[PDB]
Amino acid sequence: SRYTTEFHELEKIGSGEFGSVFKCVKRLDGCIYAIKRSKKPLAGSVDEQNALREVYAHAVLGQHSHVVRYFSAWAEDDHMLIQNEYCNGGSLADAISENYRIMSYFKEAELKDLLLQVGRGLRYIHSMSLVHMDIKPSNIFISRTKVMFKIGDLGHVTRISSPQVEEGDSRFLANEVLQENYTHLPKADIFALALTVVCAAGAEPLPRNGDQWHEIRQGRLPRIPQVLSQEFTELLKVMIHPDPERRPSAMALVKHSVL
Ligand SMILES: C=CCn1c(=O)c2cnc(Nc3ccc(N4CCN(C)CC4)cc3)nc2n1-c1cccc(C(C)(C)O)n1
Repeated sequence: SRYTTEFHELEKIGSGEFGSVFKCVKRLDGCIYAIKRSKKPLAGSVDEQNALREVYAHAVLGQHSHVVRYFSAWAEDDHMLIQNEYCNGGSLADAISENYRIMSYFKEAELKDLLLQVGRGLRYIHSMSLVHMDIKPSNIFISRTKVMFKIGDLGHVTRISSPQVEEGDSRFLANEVLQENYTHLPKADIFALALTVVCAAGAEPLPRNGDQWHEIRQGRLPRIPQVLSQEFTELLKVMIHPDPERRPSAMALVKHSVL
């Protein structure tokens, strides 16, 4: 077993239907990695393409400061394994939970930094003719040393020129994707990112469906309890515009003075 021989498990850091994720030391270099171990996907199943595309996405994207770095992927004993960098801050979902626990919140300066950093990650992914298609807090990872946000969980990644859309989290999904219009997919990542930042800013849990879900897709920004500058508010708002073409690209996004 490569997993057993090459790596020492330190802590279970994730669990789900796929399998489990462990914080591990690689014995050879002594460094810490996040290693996901998943069962074999069933024949002709969505979980199949998902796990397959994760590795391809990592392969194309390779090393970038705002994308979770891939180190290797292999299979043995009827499981798939992928070895990625370990982000010691967990995900943005974990960070938001910690804020809830201590009743703290991300200030505007921190929200701008989150938006700019993940924005730079998207700009890179989009420049390689790919889209992420599952941006949300739980897929944004955090490295502290101060803080670096890195786009992770690349299982929904697809090409803009031959789009294969697996329906993502309904809470973050732009209306035109639901309508099976895949002609503006990078703008779907932009929509999702805005709502990710809105979650980080202290908004109530986003709706999965219903009237509140539609209000957002009509371009109405969810309520944010803390005071934010008008220019920052207006940027988040145009990022969720009903017309994808009115949403800024990632390139246009990161070139906002406000950030
Ligand atoms: C290789 C698997 C995907 N993945 C990464 O690429 C990755 C990179 N860094 C980390 N760091 C990480 C994650 C979680 C936590 N904590 C979570 C909450 N606990 C209370 C304490 C530990 C502390 C540090 N975690 C990472 N991954 C990870 C870890 C858990 C769950 C998931 C899924 C696949 C659900 O997205 N992914």
